[PDB]
Amino acid sequence: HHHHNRQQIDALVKQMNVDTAKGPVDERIQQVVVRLLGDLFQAIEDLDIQPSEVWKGLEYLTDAGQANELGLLAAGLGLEHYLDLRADEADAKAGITGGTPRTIEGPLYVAGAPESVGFARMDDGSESDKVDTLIIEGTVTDTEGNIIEGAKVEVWHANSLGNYSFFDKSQSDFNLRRTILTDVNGKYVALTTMPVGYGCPPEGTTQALLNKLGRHGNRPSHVHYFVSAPGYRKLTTQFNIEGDEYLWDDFAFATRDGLVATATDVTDEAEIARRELDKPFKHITFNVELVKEAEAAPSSEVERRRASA
Amino acid sequence: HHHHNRQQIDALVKQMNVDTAKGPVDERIQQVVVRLLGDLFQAIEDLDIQPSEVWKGLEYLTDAGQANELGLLAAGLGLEHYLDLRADEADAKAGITGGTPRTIEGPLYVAGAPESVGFARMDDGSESDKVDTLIIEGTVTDTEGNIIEGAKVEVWHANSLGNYSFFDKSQSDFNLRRTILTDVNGKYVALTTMPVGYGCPPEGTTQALLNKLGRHGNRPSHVHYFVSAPGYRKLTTQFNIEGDEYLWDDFAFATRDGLVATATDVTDEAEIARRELDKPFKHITFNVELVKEAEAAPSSEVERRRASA
Ligand SMILES: CCCCCCCC/C=C/CCCCCCCC(=O)O[C@H](COC(=O)CCCCCCCCCCCCCCC)COP(=O)([O-])O[C@@H]1[C@H](O)[C@H](O)[C@@H](O)[C@H](O)[C@H]1O
Ligand SMILES: CCCCCCCC/C=C/CCCCCCCC(=O)O[C@H](COC(=O)CCCCCCCCCCCCCCC)COP(=O)([O-])O[C@@H]1[C@H](O)[C@H](O)[C@@H](O)[C@H](O)[C@H]1O
Ligand SMILES: [Fe+3]
Ligand SMILES: [Fe+3]
Repeated sequence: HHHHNRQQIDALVKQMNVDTAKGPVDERIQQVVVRLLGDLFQAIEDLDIQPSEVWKGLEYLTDAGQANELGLLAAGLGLEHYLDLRADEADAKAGITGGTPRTIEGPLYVAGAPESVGFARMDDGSESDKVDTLIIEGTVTDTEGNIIEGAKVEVWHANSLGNYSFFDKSQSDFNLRRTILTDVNGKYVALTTMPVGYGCPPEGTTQALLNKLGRHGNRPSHVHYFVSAPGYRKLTTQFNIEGDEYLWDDFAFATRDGLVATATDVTDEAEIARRELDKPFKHITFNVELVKEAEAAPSSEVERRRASA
Repeated sequence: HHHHNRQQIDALVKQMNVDTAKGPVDERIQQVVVRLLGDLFQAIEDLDIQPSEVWKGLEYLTDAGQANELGLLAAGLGLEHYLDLRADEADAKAGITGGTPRTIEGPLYVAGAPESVGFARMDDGSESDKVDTLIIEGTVTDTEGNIIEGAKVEVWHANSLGNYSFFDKSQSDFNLRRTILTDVNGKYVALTTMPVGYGCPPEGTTQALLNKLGRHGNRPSHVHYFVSAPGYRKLTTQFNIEGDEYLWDDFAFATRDGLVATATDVTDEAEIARRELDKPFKHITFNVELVKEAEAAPSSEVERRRASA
């Protein structure tokens, strides 16, 4: 089945994509195209991939882009997690230690959420008779415990059905999405509802491929974070909730030590009144430690096309 | 920049995509995913590809699928031509010689065209005052010159502006697309207009990438063919027209010896009348030789998602 060797493949890729160039070329794009196309041709030779199989692959990728699921596919195949493994190794090689650990952004961030200082209520109350109330609170500090005032804490999470606003058009714009600036004591408080885990769209392209791989498409319950402050490295992270069936079996491999929180139960009448609530609730503490920016530090910001509203 | 070696990459890909499998797996899909993902991770290590670059790559692929241009990108990068180079080498290894040579289908075939016996007029006459008339004719035979009656000759080509019907909604359905069954003398005749070459959609995703590579996105004038008959190997081919600026500089690399025809000029009054025309015209002869199907022959049919109307 080997019709071309790697020398012959490299020569053909060069003839088609490099020899044909006239004038200014983007050298990085040229480098990446030449590498990936040569690698594709070699895998076609090694696995004897048939034309019908190549076309099915391209039709799948077309359908995935049309469904806006390529970000989801990157999470599910573990490419998104792999980028984090690389970033962690680059930071170790720089001697960066400390800081709350990073994990994946996922494909569902939306820019433009309501901003407030110290406190936000994240939900619109439309599920109040069908989901538990959750209070999240924490302090943002540097690596020696000094508070950081005015840190931007951005949080987003799913509703009682595992659905996110903006993507789920039945929810109000920005439901369960807020930006909270830490107060004079480095504190943020979010009044919200308990998120549930969820799967991929069952009839979508990501689940179709996972099915062929014998894999589920479920994530455990979590709340996403971006945390940033002047003079500090931006953080992309989450917390997970102890007790979830999928805690250590996330189809996107995002759970890590340091990021699992326990939801405590508050049933005490006095404490409930003090919080201005009328029913028992769940409470999570999630403190965040930020690493100070250094001249030597690799960038911790990621340019990525994100929804906005 | 090397944060993982290939052993470590292979172990991670296996942990994420193979160890997680429960129940029935499609073994071929699993094999291809594991190979391509390991190759991607290795190229990310070797070229130190940054997260922002990965996201830009995925956003490009998303936009390309949304524009329905991934078939066009496969032609332009030379992947489609590479599949033909492989098919030619498999046929040589089988001892298949003879036959009109194959070349690429391209992404613009549409199933359901008008069918007729021996003769078809391909155009609707809407360009008759702005393009030259072309008559194409030929005989379909086996490799020793014996005629084949009832062979299905499917032809499609661009208008005077380089545009194809179905894709260009200004044209009538199936304009310049016909199926002609060879007559009792193995003959087909098509009355049509001269095709012009064309470029990629200038504001589209394929041209955007070609621009970064310093490359043009133009094809020389051509007419596409599928030819099939009971007992014979299906053929995907075209002819090109001598004289085209881009004849040997097709951005999809489709031109080959054996497939370039010369358009002759017919100005003779008697011949024009005999054809029932009123002006000079162009004439192309394109005979087709088909190879008989053998038990040993590799399949020459390609399953691919194609438009229909
Ligand atoms: C880059 C590779 C270039 C391509 C060039 C190489 C590609 C080669 C792949 C060939 C695979 C073997 C084919 C076996 C025969 C197919 C039979 C079949 O059941 O058809 C289909 C099988 O074909 C595939 O889906 C394979 C896609 C894998 C490619 C992406 C993984 C690469 C990893 C990393 C690269 C970076 C990629 C980035 C990662 C983020 C069935 O379909 P589907 O359920 O998976 O999706 C289904 C489906 O196909 C339905 O038709 C659709 O309607 C539905 O919505 C969809 O969900
Ligand atoms: C498979 C790989 C998985 C991905 C994972 C690996 C991907 C890594 C690629 C990184 C490349 C280096 C990035 C450099 C910095 C980017 C700056 C920039 O100008 O941004 C963009 C550069 O990014 C790219 O386009 C690279 C895409 C190459 C991937 C496909 C080739 C792989 C070959 C074979 C694989 C099989 C693939 C199948 C082949 C058929 C500019 O955009 P654009 O003009 O090319 O398209 C533009 C554009 O981007 C506009 O934003 C859009 O609006 C417009 O419509 C579009 O035309
Ligand atoms: Fe999420
Ligand atoms: Fe064409």
